[PDB]
Amino acid sequence: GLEVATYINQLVPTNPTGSDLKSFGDDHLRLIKSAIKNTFPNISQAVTVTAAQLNAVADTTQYVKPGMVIMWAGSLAQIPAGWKLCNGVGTTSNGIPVPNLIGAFPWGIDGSSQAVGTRGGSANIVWDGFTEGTALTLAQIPAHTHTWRSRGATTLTGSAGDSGALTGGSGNAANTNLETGPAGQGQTHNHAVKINMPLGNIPPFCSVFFIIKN
Amino acid sequence: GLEVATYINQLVPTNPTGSDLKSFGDDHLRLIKSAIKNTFPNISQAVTVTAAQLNAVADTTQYVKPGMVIMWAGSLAQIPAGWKLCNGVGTTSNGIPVPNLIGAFPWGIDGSSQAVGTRGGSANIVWDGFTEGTALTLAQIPAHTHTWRSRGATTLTGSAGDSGALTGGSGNAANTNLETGPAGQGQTHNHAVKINMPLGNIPPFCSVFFIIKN
Amino acid sequence: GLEVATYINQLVPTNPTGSDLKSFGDDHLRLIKSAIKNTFPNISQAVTVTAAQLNAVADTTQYVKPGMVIMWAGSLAQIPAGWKLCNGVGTTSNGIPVPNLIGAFPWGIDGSSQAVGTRGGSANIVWDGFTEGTALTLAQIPAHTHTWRSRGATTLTGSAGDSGALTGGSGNAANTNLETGPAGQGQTHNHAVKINMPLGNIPPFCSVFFIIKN
Repeated sequence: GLEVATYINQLVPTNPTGSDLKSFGDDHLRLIKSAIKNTFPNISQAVTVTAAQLNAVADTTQYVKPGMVIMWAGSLAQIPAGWKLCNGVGTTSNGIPVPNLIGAFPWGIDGSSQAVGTRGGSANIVWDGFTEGTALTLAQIPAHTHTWRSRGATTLTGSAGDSGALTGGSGNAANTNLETGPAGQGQTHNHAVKINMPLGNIPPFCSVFFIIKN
Repeated sequence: GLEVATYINQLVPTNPTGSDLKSFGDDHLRLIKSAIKNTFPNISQAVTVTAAQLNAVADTTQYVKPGMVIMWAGSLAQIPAGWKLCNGVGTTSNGIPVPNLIGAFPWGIDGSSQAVGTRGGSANIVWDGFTEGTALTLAQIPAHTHTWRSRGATTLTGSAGDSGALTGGSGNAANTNLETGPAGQGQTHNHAVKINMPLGNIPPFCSVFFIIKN
Repeated sequence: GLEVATYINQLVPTNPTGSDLKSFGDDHLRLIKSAIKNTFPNISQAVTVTAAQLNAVADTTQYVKPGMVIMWAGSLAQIPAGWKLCNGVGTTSNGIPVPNLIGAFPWGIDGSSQAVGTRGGSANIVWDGFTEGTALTLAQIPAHTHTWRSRGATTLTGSAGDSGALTGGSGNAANTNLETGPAGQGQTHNHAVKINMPLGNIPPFCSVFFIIKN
């Protein structure tokens, strides 16, 4: 007979039976047209895709799920919709907090060594140098000599009966041109280093934005 | 005449010619309905997209290809389907080996300097401290002297006819209160360093997961 | 009446009124078929997706825009179409300049500290070693002594009345076996370091390509 259908899913593929009257046939035609106009109200051009391509839409693994992060080479004004700069401020659509990547690096973690989004390391933390002593040899000292000057007006008691003793009374120190044998030459005394070096050395980098999909 | 079609592609646009019998017209109607019901069996609501949007599905360059890798800001449990953690184990669908990114950084390469996925650099390789000696000056030595002591009971052979010589035999060393000239005062001696420092320094980073699309 | 329609959007859902002639009805049928054949020229199999999935195509937040950059684990030959190596050469389709990531690291910037694509830091900048001096103690000297050698034929003017002075003129240097008191033994003198160390120590990394979506 005749049925009420708004969308194509409600069409009855056997309704206009052979015994039905022709006076309703016109209505049937109208009905069919109506159905199409209620299912594709905006289609006006040719749809050239095939059935396989249309069925491929159902796959969702292709589509980018919320929560991924990317680095952005464009300006901040042209940031794509649904992506927020990874400033560490705010949460995503599902509530995951935005990580902070400003002036940092992506350090691959297993989720157990560090908490996700943890910021660590620095280019300049603390600095201190420290050597250690050198076992000096006799030649470590320079080619130095000790001048021999007898204190005051020294009168050495060397005669027949008294042993030779440089008995020097206080007074004008008689600087004789007497010298003692030089010792040492000023050789090389070497040390090791136990420097404190948390000063980080930044390798070559590039400056790019960081945006996480909302 | 009349045709039999399973899908809309087999509909004949000129079949019900003006010379055909009217008793077949009903059949035609049924046929049309059947065709639609076999081509869109799951469509029940309005489809508001336009032809251009539907034709855009054929474009695949925007679709993300297998083997792409990304940083994931969520937990390991909430990893999106089609992605595997960057543990360096296994291969992709097309056979690309999985690189290991745990505890590493993304080092941009041109494919000629290093092989893709190669792990280089380390936070601790080796260390050695090594200064060198200083060309010491005469004042490098501290304020030190050498006391004048005579070995044994040293007696000078100083008389009228014998040259004064402190000819001292073995005996009790009588140390007289004589002191030689001081040499030096202990000035500053500087060294340079030839340190061996491959011990890597960790710059600022952030802790995130890494997953590659299967 | 009868209308001229090429696509489904031009169909009049109320055209075949009840007062129209039967002789035109056949034409109506043809028209409908033609419309469908002109709207889906390539559909030849069942389309099992639902209305909601087709409607979801209109969303573009699901679509990765031109401009962002990704890192790639595959070979250079198998780079996906529409992606060009981030060699710093050229611009995108919308005009975003290509950053250079060869031998670089991703440095997150807020758009004010640095411009996009800025490169800094190096693996080998400069190196200088520099210790400092230490105030040497009196014990810093090694176990060294100075011999008491008398210049020339040294004779003391020691008589009964004349002060004993080792008045030694030039001549044969008479070396008496007299040794002055040794001082020091060469103990530990310690310093610090003020090394100039910008040579980059690259932390552990991995080698991955960098490609920008054109």
